[PDB]
Amino acid sequence: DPDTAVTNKQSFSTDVIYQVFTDRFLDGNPSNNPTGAAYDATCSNLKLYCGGDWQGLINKINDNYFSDLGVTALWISQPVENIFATINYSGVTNTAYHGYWARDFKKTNPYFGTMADFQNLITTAHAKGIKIVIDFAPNHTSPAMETDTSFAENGRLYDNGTLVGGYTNDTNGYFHHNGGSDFSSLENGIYKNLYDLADFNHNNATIDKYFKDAIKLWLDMGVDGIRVAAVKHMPLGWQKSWMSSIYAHKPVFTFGEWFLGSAASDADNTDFANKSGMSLLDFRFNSAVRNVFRDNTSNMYALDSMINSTATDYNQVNDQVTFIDNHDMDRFKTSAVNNRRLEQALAFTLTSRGVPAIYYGTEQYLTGNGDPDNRAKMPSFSKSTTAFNVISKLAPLRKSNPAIAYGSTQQRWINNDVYVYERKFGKSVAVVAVNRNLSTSASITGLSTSLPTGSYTDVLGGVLNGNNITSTNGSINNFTLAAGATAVWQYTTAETTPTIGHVGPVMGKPGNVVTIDGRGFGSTKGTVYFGTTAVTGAAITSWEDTQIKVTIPSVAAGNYAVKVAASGVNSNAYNNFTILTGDQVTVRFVVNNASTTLGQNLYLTGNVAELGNWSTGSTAIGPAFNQVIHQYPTWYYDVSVPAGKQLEFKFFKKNGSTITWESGSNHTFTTPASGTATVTVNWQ
Ligand SMILES: OC[C@H]1O[C@H](O[C@H]2[C@H](O)[C@@H](O)[C@H](O)O[C@@H]2CO)[C@H](O)[C@@H](O)[C@@H]1O
Ligand SMILES: OC[C@H]1O[C@H](O[C@H]2[C@H](O)[C@@H](O)[C@H](O)O[C@@H]2CO)[C@H](O)[C@@H](O)[C@@H]1O
Ligand SMILES: OC[C@H]1O[C@H](O)[C@H](O)[C@@H](O)[C@@H]1O
Ligand SMILES: [Ca+2]
Ligand SMILES: [Ca+2]
Repeated sequence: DPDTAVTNKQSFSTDVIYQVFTDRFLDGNPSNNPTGAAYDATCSNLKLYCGGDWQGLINKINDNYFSDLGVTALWISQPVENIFATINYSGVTNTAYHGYWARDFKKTNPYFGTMADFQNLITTAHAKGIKIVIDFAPNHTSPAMETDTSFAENGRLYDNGTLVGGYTNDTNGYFHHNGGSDFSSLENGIYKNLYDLADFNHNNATIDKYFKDAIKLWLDMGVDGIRVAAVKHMPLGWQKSWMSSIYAHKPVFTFGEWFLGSAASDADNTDFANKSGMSLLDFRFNSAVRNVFRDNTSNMYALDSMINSTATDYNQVNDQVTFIDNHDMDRFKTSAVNNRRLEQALAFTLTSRGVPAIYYGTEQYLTGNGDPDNRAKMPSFSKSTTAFNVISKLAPLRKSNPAIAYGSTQQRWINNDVYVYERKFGKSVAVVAVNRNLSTSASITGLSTSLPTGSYTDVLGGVLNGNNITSTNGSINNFTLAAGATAVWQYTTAETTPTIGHVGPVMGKPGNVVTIDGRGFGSTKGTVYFGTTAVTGAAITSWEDTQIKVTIPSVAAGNYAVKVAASGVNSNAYNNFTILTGDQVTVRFVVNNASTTLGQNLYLTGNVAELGNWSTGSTAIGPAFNQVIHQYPTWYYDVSVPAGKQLEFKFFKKNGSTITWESGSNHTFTTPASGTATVTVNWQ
């Protein structure tokens, strides 16, 4: 299958995601609707169910609404069973319509549908070439009050009907009872409750085993991707460990929600993206896009700078999910924002790097500020709006032009209001010009591109006032970019040299199968390179021009570059591919008496790649925590680490340059065969 098929659960670069709140889209089945205070047919009280379901989704798939719009994947509300109780917040009745207050991850929300409906949705979606991505929130159950079991459902958790435990009288410690996060530190938001949501204690082996089993079920149902909710609030170590379990079973594209409030780089965010095993929603791309297109608080340079900085910060920037709005923020469209601005923003998003996601209703210009107004019912299924048109013209390009899907980005011309960027990959090119000025046009002279000699036509057909151009060996002739104009020009050709577009996942242990997508691989099974190790033969489970599935070899745990040698020609190296020691388990390391100096931090390192292999640099573990679960001078940290292996490890203090290690011999511990563990040591 090509990189381009719906069969490609490992890569969404060629896809366009449509984010839909199941409840607010379409009620294909009224029989499954809630009753009483929980239901509102007019869908005027946005905190109540409105009946949207999977059958509604199925219906629109079948009448090609999505196929005509161009979207190739659907991201839906968390499918699991939620609390049935209603919650009264300062007089207002709230329901679990959003799907985020789960009570049983082994079952479906019956208001959405049944196992059969779900299986029917996956099949119908696949028959039309639409991948299905599910929201999943392993961070918590639902709102709960420790001192009041009657509020909501006391955050109870059921394992397929069977009660596992509630927040009150939690003798086994399935949850954290450290109060609620004040968001003052990273440690704080991880070990304390997100709002009033009962917080899971993933160090509890039952909870760790519940989530592995739970996700395994949905992957088996055929899901093609996962949106992990609130990744900033669970320990990276547990999630990494969970990610490898998924990748070892049935690898699917996985991205997570790490909320950022600006285009600015965040060290914790970058680390996560680069070390967890999953990618992230790009809140940095979102701020710059909104700042420039919607709010007018920044200009074209800001946009360009965000393109350059994120590409520098993330190991795989192409794995980041972009968007112009979502259910946790004001709809892009507002009274002061014009339609052309919304349309230009989509055009930018759809031709830029990453995996584009469109919040439902954008094409209908849906308005709505805040929660839940930004979660209004899908008002129309019109295929006439320009917004709708722009998406149907551009979306397919991610499929047809590999430069959009896998290419690099380069500025070709710019100023306060104008931005002309270029996407390239092999001989294929795509050039985009955006003039955000709604009242005045710009004379563009001296524009150079990679477009071979020839005259080009706007791929938008001029719907966004685009013009056609002429290149003379990349030299574009002077032209005027009309007001509020945006034109897309492109050039595509067959690649003749093996060239890697994407590898996914980019983490795994020996035995796992990874997918390498690109061009020019040829149809004659060659050799795949993991660093210096050449993988040939039956290990390469498939080999075609745009996709190779290959088994990760038994080489030392570490960082590698993937190269594909096709017919004697070696391709480009796809860097930072992480090979693990083997299966993971999550171990909490605790150290007593590690007192420090103003600005000194505690780290950890040991004899396995997962512990940094005695490194004190960016591969060491830390800085350790010292506030919630354990207080200074006791530090602790959850680390994904190989299973049933004997590790040697030592802690070290580091402020600036000076590294001070623990004296004595290394500490030792033999990690468990499965699940989780805790090992406490005293600073030597
Ligand atoms: O009950 C608190 C809030 O829970 C949800 O918020 C989600 C948010 O929308 C999602 O993107 C993030 O991943 O997790 C939080 C918590 O589950 C509801 O969507 C909100 O309306 C609630 O207020
Ligand atoms: O760097 C490889 C070795 O790291 C540790 O050795 C430390 C030692 O623990 C500490 O007392 C001394 O001051 O520095 C050395 C070197 O950094 C491990 O203990 C060894 O097993 C490793 O080979
Ligand atoms: O809307 C609720 C939000 O609360 C916090 O900002 C969390 O970081 C985020 O995960 C969640 O979306
Ligand atoms: Ca319904
Ligand atoms: Ca948490």
